[PDB]
Amino acid sequence: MCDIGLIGLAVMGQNLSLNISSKGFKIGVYNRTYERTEETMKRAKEENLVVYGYKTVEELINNLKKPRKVILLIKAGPAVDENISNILKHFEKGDIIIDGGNEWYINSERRIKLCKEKDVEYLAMGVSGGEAGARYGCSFMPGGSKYAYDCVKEILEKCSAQVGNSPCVTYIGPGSSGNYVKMVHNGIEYGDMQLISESYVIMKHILKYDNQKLSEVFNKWNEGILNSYLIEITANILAKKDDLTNNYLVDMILDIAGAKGTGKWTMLEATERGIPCPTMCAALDARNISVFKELRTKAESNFNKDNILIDPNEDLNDFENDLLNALYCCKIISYTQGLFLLKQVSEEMNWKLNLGEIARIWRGGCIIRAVFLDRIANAYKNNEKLELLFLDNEFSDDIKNKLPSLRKIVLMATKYSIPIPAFSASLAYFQMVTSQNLPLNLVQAQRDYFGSHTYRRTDREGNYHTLW
Amino acid sequence: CDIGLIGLAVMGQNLSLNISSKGFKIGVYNRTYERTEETMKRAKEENLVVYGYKTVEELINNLKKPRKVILLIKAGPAVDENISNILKHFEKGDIIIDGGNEWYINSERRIKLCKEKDVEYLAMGVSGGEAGARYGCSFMPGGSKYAYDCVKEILEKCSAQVGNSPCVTYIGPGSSGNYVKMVHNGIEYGDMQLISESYVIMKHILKYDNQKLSEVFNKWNEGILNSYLIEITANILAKKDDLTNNYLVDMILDIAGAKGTGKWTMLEATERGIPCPTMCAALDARNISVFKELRTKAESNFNKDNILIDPNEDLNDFENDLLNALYCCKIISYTQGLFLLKQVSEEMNWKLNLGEIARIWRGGCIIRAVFLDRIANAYKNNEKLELLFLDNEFSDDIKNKLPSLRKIVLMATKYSIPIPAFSASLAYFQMVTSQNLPLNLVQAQRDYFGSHTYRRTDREGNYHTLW
Repeated sequence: MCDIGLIGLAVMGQNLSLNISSKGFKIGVYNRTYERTEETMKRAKEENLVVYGYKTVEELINNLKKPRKVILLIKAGPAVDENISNILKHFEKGDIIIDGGNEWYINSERRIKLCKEKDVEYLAMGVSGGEAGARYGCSFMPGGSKYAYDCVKEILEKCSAQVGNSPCVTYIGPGSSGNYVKMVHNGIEYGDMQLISESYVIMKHILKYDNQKLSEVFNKWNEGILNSYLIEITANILAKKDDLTNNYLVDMILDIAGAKGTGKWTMLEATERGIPCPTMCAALDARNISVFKELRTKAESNFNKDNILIDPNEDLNDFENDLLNALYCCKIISYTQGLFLLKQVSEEMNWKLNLGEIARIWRGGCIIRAVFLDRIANAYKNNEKLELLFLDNEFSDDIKNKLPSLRKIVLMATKYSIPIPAFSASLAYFQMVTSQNLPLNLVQAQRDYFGSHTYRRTDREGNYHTLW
Repeated sequence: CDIGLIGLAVMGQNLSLNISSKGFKIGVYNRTYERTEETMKRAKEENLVVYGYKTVEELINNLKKPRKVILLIKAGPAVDENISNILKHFEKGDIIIDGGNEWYINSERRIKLCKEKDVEYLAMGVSGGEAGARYGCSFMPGGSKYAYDCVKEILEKCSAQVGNSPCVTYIGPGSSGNYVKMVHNGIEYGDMQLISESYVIMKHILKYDNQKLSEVFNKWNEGILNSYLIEITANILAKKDDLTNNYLVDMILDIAGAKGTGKWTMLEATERGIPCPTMCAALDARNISVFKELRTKAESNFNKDNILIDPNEDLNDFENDLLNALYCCKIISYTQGLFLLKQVSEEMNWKLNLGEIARIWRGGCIIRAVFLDRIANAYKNNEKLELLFLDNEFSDDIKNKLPSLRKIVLMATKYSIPIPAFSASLAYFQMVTSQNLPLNLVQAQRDYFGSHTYRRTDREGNYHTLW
């Protein structure tokens, strides 16, 4: 009998089947269409690995050992519920359903409760790493049934990314906390990608760096404090040559990058729960504005943007490293908004997430994997109740040392009419969070004028209204 | 009686006084009759006759056919199963108009539920507070044109009338009326944020005292920034406290949460993929202010040095650069607001006429301005206008006044003054007007780690690369 079952063989579950078999476990498999079930065992016997193939979902359910554990990697839709309903027919008490797809967390909380209304235990697990992380080591974020995580952890611990000793797996928490963490993960991924793209345009359009020089600076930044998966791949991307022309491949890609849904979700949670995430607002704005490509062409023909002529006595020494410090400053700020949202929702949902180990599971396999997340993990284990992360003593010293660089990057781009909303929002976010008095006294005074919303006073309690 | 009104609350109270002032007669009902009692007291004070009722059954039958009922009770489960209960006494051809500020999707359920009984439903957003009630509202009725047809004249003569042309229009089908009202206050949230950032730029860079600030705002209200918010801001900043020796605005605690209204339009922007950065900054400022005891702890750790401005900093004409900068951000703010309206109008197939929407906003609103009459002039000149600052009127204003926006952002950034709405407004403009954006690197990244296909400059088809 098999140890684990896996429904849904895309480019993501296939390689997870190979990983599970590569680590001493052997897996059962089912797909709606059987050509991909055909292709998977093809690659299994190629790599000298055994994977059992099945045509109906019933034969594989009966070919697992109790408690039966099944993983789903099918796309979000009614298909998730037609699989889960039909798995429930054959499943009995104590059996485990593990959803690995990126699903809206409210959907999971609904399905955890329907499935335990049959005492079928549900594990909503977010997976990150793509199809490289699948095959060799991803970042697992399982949440929901603590019982189900305990019976399957051993499969996850040896199939995840190993940072030294540490497997990139941890019990996230109860309910749909697994999808919420993974959702916040791609929110921080969207912001990291936007900040990198804005650093790319500062060097190319102010220091007027060619595409290879940009690849070197990213290969030099990747050697450092911002050593990350995304920074290293930009160095590779910027150096890549097209095979149809003699140009760099990135320069021939049309600048339309829409939102694929997941990352969009984090801004909805931010808005409705009242937790600001400005770095992510700029990231979604950049993606959404790019979609109107033929409106932006008409707009530029009316508002022609001139080539960037830099002042001859503008000083640009250390600007490459000021952008270094600025980018690192904006990443500290970007994670601060993400983890503050996680912390707050953790308290409202009563999940009591451990952000120290969430940072530690994210050190490998995922898209945002960086040495930076080891500083975060060490920060929260030093202070387990830290709300904002740059309030940590080391991080606060990093902000105070590198914030002038962020000011000068925003100043230089502002003067030369280069838009970097993520950089501007990140420094705007810091200046408002760290200010005791904000101009919302005038707003509260305005609302009382026309709407009688009442206001509160500095020196006394109670709500007051005045005829101005 | 000509019209009945079943939930007046504190707001329909004042609506009855106006409706009777112009030759019509109103029936009235409240859940609790202490307020229907109070309504007639003010009715006979102002010398008009208004009918009061205690049960819902007696009031429905006292109007001429087809009987039309208005509801102005707050959003909740009470309104929607009430709609099960109003359906009880109403028959076909009756007109039900919801005037409460309601989520447009919540309405869309009831228009189609009511058309399942051949009772046509009008989701109408009302603005003006209860001053708009007595003297003039901004009516935004949408849904069934037939249902708008029986109440049309009642709205035309009871709204805020700019001369003779009424601030009422058939907005469109479905819940289009509520969506206009929602997007309207979205621009209201952004206008307040842009003004509040102008207030702190003058206070902390030019060291303007509250009286100098009131004069500049009263001097902006005389010019291109003639608006209701600019005029009341001049009054607010000049008002003196009677409890202490300070200005009243300086003794108000800086915590201003969102009451729902502005929060909703940002949800639509995110879910439909229409960027509204000016509105994003407005909600960010409000949401950050609620963490007042976190902002105090953060400031103690990040001591802020006093704003010591360079003695050789040039600040002459800075007051006029901020005028043009603030005006630039208003054009940009409305551009995102009307673009969202334009986009949702075609996604919902409402075929809204934003020229008439802008003209509906000439009276009654918090956002009243002569500025939006020029907006109406833009759409009347080009009904297919995509973005509003691409119009020739605004484009020449933008091209003349955008340099002022650059130096305002530069000066605040230099002295660490946070102006998220100003920074977003100038970022939004530079990207909307850029043919090539750095999102080619993003598409290359997604194809790298996620194997998402991409499109090319010079050719069709979807491509994937082994990088």
